[PDB]
Amino acid sequence: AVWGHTQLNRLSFLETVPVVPLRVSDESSEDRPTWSLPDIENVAITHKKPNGLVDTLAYRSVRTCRWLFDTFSLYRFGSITESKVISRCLFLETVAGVPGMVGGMLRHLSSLRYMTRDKGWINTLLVEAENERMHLMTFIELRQPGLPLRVSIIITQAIMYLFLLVAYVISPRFVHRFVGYLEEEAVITYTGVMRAIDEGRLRPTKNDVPEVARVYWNLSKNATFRDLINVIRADEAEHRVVNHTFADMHEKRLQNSVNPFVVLKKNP
Amino acid sequence: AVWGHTQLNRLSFLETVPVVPLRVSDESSEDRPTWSLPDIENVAITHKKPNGLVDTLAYRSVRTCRWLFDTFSLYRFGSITESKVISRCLFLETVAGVPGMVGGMLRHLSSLRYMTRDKGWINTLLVEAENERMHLMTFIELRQPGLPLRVSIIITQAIMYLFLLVAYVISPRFVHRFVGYLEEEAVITYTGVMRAIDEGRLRPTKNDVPEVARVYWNLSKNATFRDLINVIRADEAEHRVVNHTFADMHEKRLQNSVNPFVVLKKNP
Ligand SMILES: Cc1cc(O)ccc1C(=O)OCCCCCCCCCCCCCC[PH](c1ccccc1)(c1ccccc1)c1ccccn1
Ligand SMILES: [Fe+3]
Ligand SMILES: [Fe+3]
Ligand SMILES: [O-]
Ligand SMILES: [O-]
Repeated sequence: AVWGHTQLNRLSFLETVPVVPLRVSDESSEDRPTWSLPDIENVAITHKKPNGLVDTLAYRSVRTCRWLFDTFSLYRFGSITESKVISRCLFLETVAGVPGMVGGMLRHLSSLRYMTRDKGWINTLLVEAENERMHLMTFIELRQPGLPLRVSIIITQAIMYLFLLVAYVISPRFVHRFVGYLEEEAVITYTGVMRAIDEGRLRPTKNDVPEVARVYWNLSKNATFRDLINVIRADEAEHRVVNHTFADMHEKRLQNSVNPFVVLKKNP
Repeated sequence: AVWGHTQLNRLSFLETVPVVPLRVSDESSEDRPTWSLPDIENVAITHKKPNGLVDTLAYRSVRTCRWLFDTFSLYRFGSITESKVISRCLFLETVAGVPGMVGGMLRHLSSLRYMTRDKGWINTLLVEAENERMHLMTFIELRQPGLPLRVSIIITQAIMYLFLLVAYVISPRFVHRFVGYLEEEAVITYTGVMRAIDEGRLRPTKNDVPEVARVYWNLSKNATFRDLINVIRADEAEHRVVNHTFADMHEKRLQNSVNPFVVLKKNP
């Protein structure tokens, strides 16, 4: 390590900015999903029974939202394509990148002012927030969108930021649960797509899988489009449980407990 | 670890929170400091020049905040003591947590809304916000603060949070400059403290170091109160440069250029 007091005693490294590479492995934190595709081949669709008015409210937000989206996206009118898959999935990660961020931060500030230990919830919500971004940079590559969709993103994030921000204030049981179902709805989408290839109801023409994604998911150089999905969907299922476990931890007043999943990924 | 479809497919993990241990490592990301004590020994006090109004103004805004906070915290009143110091820093780290955070959280939303690579900023600031939050997490473990101080912290937090937030949106350079110029003082103060220990005016009793500190900073189980202030001094010296470096890039219409520390920390 050549990181020390000489470098710390400097005023700037603006000097050095025109001689440092744009390496696509510096995009993310050194904190990557490590899957294996035979195994994540068998991620299944699930569903969690709603307990109270909150899990119910959550569920209705998330079904009502879908219906509307499916109709304003025109998505289930006529056949499928690769346009509409990528489009839905690009738009939607813009919104997906947020919750974990407004939650991640809230736990941060909440720690700081009460000077209480966070027992590991923050980073997970932060490294989610990154993940779902990373899906969006990946989807950036396969298809760039016209102004129309670039706008809808802005005005939507504007809205979805705020809502989340104040829901996560009031009942971050509402919000951790609300995510839970959004991941359940997604982990469908991404199977239905993995089952579309299989058969031949859709022709992947991006069997050059983006560089960004290759380094991010550590896929071998000959990965297909399906191979992308399967690792996105696995990540999407990780949150499905994690934000349901978190919504459950709230239900029974365990917001101050240790985030199980820091141990459940390192283990004995 | 064993983290595959079978966990992903099991619905919640509420069941397991009574059986997960509370391991001090897990409080923080794995993305920690890694100093060498005699290297960091020669962390030195530096003062970068203001360029424009923005730089000069941000620099006044720190010196006014130091003049205020010192007199009003009675700090300027005779002899250095161990406890008025831990009180000092404890407070300061509860704010030092915030701007690293709003920084990541604002660049992140931009990334998702304009669909663009971040190129390694988001994560470098987010660890800064964690590093300070960890300083805190150590400091609190040296002294519990009283309600009059628990109360000042919770008021501060909002006034700052919403300061940093509107000032970020407005002018990130101003912030980064402001934080550069804040963290200069961070270095002044912690150096001087070690100038009290090496010497005599301070003869501290907390020469146990809390275990949040030792796993986070990788120190021996026989590290001193000097040593701990010295890595913190290091940590703060890291933060000092980066934010002056960031503001500078922002000054030189270079916002979206790769963050140049993702190499200067990594290059093998
Ligand atoms: C809160 C606190 C104060 C101290 O002096 C010391 C420690 C703590 C503390 O809990 O440490 C912070 C731990 C990190 C998480 C931040 C939690 C602090 C805010 C919530 C504490 C109250 C318990 C949740 C009641 P919230 C709730 C949400 C989910 C599950 C259960 C309860 C609620 C319920 C019914 C009616 C109205 C509100 C709620 C209210 C306010 C903000 C967020 N959520
Ligand atoms: Fe997603
Ligand atoms: Fe998702
Ligand atoms: O998704
Ligand atoms: O600080």
